[PDB]
Amino acid sequence: SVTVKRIIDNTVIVPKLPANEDPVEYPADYFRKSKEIPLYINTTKSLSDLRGYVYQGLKSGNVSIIHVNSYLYGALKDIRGKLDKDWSSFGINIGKAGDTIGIFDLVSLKALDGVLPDGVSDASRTSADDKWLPLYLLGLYRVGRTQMPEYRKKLMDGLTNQCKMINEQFEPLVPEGRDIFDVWGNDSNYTKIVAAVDMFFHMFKKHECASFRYGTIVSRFKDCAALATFGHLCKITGMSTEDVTTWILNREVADEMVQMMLPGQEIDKADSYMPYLIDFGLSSKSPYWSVKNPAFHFWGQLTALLLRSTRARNARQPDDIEYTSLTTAGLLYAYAVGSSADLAQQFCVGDNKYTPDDSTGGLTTNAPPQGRDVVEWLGWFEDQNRKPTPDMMQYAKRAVMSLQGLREKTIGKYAKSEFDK
Amino acid sequence: SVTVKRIIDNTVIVPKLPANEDPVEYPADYFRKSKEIPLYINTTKSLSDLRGYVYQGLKSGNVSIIHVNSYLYGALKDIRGKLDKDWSSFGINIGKAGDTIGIFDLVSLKALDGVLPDGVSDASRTSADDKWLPLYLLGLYRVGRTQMPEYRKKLMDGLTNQCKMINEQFEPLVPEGRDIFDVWGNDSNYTKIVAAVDMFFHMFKKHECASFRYGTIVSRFKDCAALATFGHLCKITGMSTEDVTTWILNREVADEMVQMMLPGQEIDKADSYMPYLIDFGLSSKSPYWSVKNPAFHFWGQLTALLLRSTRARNARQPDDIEYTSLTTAGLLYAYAVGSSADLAQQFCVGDNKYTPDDSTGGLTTNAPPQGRDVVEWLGWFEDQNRKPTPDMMQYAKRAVMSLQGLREKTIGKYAKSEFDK
Amino acid sequence: QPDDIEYTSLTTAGLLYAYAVGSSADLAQQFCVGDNKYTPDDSTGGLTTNAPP
Repeated sequence: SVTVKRIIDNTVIVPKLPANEDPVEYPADYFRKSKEIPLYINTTKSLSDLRGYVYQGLKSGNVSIIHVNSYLYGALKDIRGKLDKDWSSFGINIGKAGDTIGIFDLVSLKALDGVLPDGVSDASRTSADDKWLPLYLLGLYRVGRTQMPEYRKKLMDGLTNQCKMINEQFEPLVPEGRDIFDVWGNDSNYTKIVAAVDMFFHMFKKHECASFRYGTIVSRFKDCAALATFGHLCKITGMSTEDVTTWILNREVADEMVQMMLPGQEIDKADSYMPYLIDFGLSSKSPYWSVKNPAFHFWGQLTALLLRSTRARNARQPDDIEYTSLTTAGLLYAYAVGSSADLAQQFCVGDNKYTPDDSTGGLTTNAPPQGRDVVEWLGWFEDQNRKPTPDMMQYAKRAVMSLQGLREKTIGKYAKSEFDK
Repeated sequence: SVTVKRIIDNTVIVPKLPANEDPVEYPADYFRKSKEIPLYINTTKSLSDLRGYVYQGLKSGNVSIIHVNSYLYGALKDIRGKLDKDWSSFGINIGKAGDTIGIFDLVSLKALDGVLPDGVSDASRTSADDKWLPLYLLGLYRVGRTQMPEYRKKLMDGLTNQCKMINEQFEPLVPEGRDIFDVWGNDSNYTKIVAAVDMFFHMFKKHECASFRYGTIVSRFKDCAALATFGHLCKITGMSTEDVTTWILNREVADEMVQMMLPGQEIDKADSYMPYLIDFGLSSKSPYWSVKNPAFHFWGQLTALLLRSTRARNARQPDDIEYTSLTTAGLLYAYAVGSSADLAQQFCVGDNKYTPDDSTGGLTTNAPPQGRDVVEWLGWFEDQNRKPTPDMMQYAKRAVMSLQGLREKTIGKYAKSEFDK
Repeated sequence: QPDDIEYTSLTTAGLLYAYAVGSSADLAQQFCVGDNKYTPDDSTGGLTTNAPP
């Protein structure tokens, strides 16, 4: 399986690929080399002075991100919370049981020389800072990282959360307004504050200032789509993680699952730095990136869609994967779940249904297994000469037909194109 | 089969064809003649004067390409990184382990011309220099290499990178101001700087100025589609590079496969000169060019399309090849992969699916083989009188019948015209 | 399309030839890994009679 030759000549030929190896970065590796998350923010100035730069800056659509970050650090500086138990993530002792700390558990550093942005300021601005303005700024990050006209849907979210505080005020321009949010995400330090806010209030959910977390929720598990897909697949099939894993039927998907489930990364932990590995700067290429798990993304979503999911309808269709093989496996899994409903009873009145009697091949040797055991189904499928039965094709036909208005380059579109013949 | 006579006259006719000698040039051959790459930056005017020439030149009608190249040299002159290991390529030592090296560690010379085109300048420009302007100038290579109204996306996202420091700025004219950089890709010095940038930052992926690649990326593997086509065919089928090679069933494809696999061309190397063999001017006719491998291009893409690829849809259809024979070969390969899904158990909990030692191939007289073994399928195919079966023709039909919006002279349009009449 | 030629006779010839290469792909193995397919076992068509070469 190494030496190839052309038959007519009998000469060795070595098959070669351009080969691009770009590896993932686990969160634990960051803290192997550094014990702090640096936040570069130009201090100086004053809360009242920075409030004027921002308030006026937003109204004109030219405010500096440096000013925004400086204001955000000032207004959120005094917010504190008391810990019931010790708080530790990747060896960092954030706090003990008893004592208090603020939102900035990470170590802050001070930015460069004189500020290039010179002016645009409101002199007489009231101390209504902490209340509503930081909510607004952090809320623009969420409105920022959408591209479809769902803007107005999520931009009203912000306004509604600000209305719970004071008078109704919309600040940016209509067409040009969108442009001054897109860069904000691309700022490393704005991005960190967002993640720090989200993490802090995830610990303190019952805190009064928990409303800040509305624009910043979209930071938790950013680029960790692979972990959500695994979760959704458990819920839609109703099988535990263990069982779902035994139903992986392709090598590429198995590789991706072991990459996903590397131990010591605090994935199932309640309050970890992990969910913000991209925003905190712990990773540049996430192991839970959906593009870094192409086969599992396709297999997971395609199976879930055939089991009547709505999330999978619009999921991206990856390139450079085994379309044909991954579908067959995905279809077989979906057919096994959808056929085998197995509905035991849960409540009774002295009158029970004894069930573990009579379970064999109902339609002679043609009948499918009664349950969801992958070994049973592999046996049955290999009896079917390893090609989908006219019943299985009809099952998927029904799962995709009567699906309406599908996007280009999509799981849904693929699925309907493939099965709705 | 050498001599040809006409039966009526017994005379000899000698069939002749016009010579067709346009031989491919390999990256290894260049460094056997010369041990350097000549880059001609004209004068050393001054960074300040040059910055003024291009800022205005861009903003108005046109700027001189000389002025761009001169400025681009000056703007990228001081950028450097430090390497962990030795960086060598085709017998050239760029730097031993631990050196600090610049972008132009690739031999600079001076152009013999008198700088006459010098007109139109903005003396006011200062700090807004290396930060973004070289990126803008580099970007226009990527934007200019498209003729389809897709450059709207490419210019739009080109601006996003500039916004990641100031001050939104769109500089050239919208309609006529597109052709001014459509010529840049034909200046052998400009394309060399582009390749120099991309090769430098492909090594130093962690540099601050790594964003300068959002433009120069289309230089890497330019006219090396034949290598990508092969890799894409591996990833879509799920077969190894060796196994794909064994599924070549045409002679013309083999010659092309032999062509692109020559022992010492640094194909599978991390950071080489090879990918930039056109833009560095190492070759005037690449061996990995789509056009120079017409049969493999056709066969390879067609097989992918039938295996549900979306990239293959719009791939160009070459002239002057065995269409009928290549298509049967491609149909057979695609069919064998689709009918025989990989499907094996990956994880277990004590309960294993045993399967080995199964002899009978489905049916007594004529039945499709269980694996992906070429010889097993060739023997099976001769038993069908070498004429594609109804199920095979149906397999090809289903995969092409749902394709919408197919462009002229593409392989996708061809496929649907043959398998979905 | 030229005129003053024999359309009918040239057509048959053109189709016979195109049919001969279309229905006969002549696929053959090119590369191997210690496992070779030999084509020439027994040369006879599909149907006992009138099965094309």
